[PDB]
Amino acid sequence: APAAVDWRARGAVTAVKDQGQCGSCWAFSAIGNVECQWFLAGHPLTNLSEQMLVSCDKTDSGCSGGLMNNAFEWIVQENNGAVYTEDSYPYASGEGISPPCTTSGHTVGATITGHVELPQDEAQIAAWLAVNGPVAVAVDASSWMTYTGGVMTSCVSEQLDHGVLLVGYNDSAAVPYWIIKNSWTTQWGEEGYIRIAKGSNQCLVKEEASSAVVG
Ligand SMILES: O=C(N[C@@H](Cc1ccccc1)C(=O)N[C@@H](CCc1ccccc1)C(=O)CO)OCc1cccnc1
Repeated sequence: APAAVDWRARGAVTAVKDQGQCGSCWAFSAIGNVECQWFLAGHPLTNLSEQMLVSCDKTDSGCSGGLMNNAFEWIVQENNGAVYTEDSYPYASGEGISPPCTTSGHTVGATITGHVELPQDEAQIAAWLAVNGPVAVAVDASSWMTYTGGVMTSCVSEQLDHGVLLVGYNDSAAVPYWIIKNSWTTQWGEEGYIRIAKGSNQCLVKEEASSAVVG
């Protein structure tokens, strides 16, 4: 694999978002992955709808949580592969409730054909990301309320509870690290991003890695 990758500098990553009071991290993780995969398939970088998932994917639980792999399966099985534009289905859950699903009045921004579940191995995840792009992952975020910048050490690694997006890595740094897009505004972390140490399963980062497939 390359020594380092950062998709943020290569036109593939949209702006950092704010999930607000809703437990919708799973939707921000899945949609951020689709946005990146859609661009890397040769389509324009398009802002896509988390609200579509939060309100309409009834195989997940709205502001009470969900699984990125359930979301990817719902898009293909129940929604004809479609992911709506943000502009046409804007985020409406910042107060902490999921409003009722709207089943018309939206425009398709992207489509997916399926998804892949990656091995529980940090080097194998990095190799896949270097070629195919950003990867949805779950982490234990319980220590992330102390993060201020730099490469975090000693992440509490007990129980997966938070969905986020791997956008790069650097194996050549003094301490090798992952680069992760969070959904807690740009005032948090490094303009909304966090770096964690790579190679010791920090925050359980290797355990539930997956990606949509755009054909
Ligand atoms: O809790 C979650 N998912 C987690 C993320 C996750 C993804 C993959 C592996 C492990 C963790 C999730 O969505 N977390 C939510 C919080 C969910 C929550 C809300 C109220 C009280 C307790 C917890 C987030 O916003 C993460 O920041 O899903 C429960 C679920 C499972 C299947 C169907 N519906 C819900």
